[PDB]
This record gives sequence, structure tokens and C-alpha cells, in this order.
Amino acid sequence: PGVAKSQLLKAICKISPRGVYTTGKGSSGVGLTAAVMKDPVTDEMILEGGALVLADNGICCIDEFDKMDESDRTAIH
DNA sequence: GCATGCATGCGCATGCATGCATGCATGCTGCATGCATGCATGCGCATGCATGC
Ligand SMILES: Nc1ncnc2c1ncn2[C@@H]1O[C@H](COP(=O)(O)OP(=O)(O)O)[C@@H](O)[C@H]1O
Ligand SMILES: [Mg+2]
Repeated sequence: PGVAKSQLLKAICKISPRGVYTTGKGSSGVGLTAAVMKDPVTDEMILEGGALVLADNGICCIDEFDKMDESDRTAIH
């Protein structure tokens, strides 16, 4: 504890053009991969992207890696 | 001075601008029906955690 790892993650997420900062249990399930929603404007079925889909061609920053679910860890794998 | 015809009012008859109610029918309109739609609900099942042993 207290060696400034999280500050480094915050900094590296501020320097990258595309980069997302997420914490262990606050981003679980469809908040990582994708979700099914209906588009209000075009009346079509879309897929909403999660953190991993927002950081495509970028850097993803995950904090408290040891606390995540097994399902979330499979996706990272 | 007498005889005459015209213009002046009476004394009929008819038409005519105003005005208002009634029965029938027009013309709209408020009501009842049917339906599409999208959000919420009440539910049973699968996963991840906490509490023993
Ligand atoms: N080497 C360091 N240099 C500067 N600040 C540090 C250093 N180590 C820790 N800190 C400070 O101490 C705190 C550590 O918080 P954090 O980044 O969450 O540490 P950790 O990731 O280990 O939990 C922050 O305020 C950070 O600025
Ligand atoms: Mg930390």
C-alpha cells in the first residue's frame, strides 16, 4: 500500500488519446463487454460498448485487479 | 243672367313593405369503439459470496 500505483494509472489514462480508467467491482458484467439496447433515433437494435470497447486502439487501466469476478477475468484473458 | 266643362275633395277596394312563429330537414359534432404502442411488473433461475465443519 501507498506506493502510488493508482496515480500512475490515472496519469497514463490522461496522456493517452483513447484511455479508460475503471475499478474492480464498480465495472462488472455488461459494463465491460457490451449490451443490447434499442436506438431512439433510428429505431434499430444496437450494441452499446463497455470500457473495453471504448478503449479500442488505446490503453485500458484496471484498478484492484485481484477483486474482479471470474467472468470478468475470462474476458481480459 | 243662364248653361257648361274643369279641377277640387269624398268614398270605395286592392295591393304592398314589415315582421314573427312553427314544422320539417339539414349539417355538424360529441361519444363510444377498437387498436398500436412502449414501459413497468412480478417472477423463477443461475451465479457469487458469507458462514460454518
Ligand atoms: N513515491 C511517491 N511519490 C509521491 N507520492 C506518493 C508516493 N507514494 C505514495 N504517494 C502518495 O500516497 C498516496 C498513495 O495512494 P495510492 O496511489 O492509492 O497508493 P496505492 O496504489 O499503493 O494504494 C497518494 O496520495 C500518492 O500521491
Ligand atoms: Mg491503490
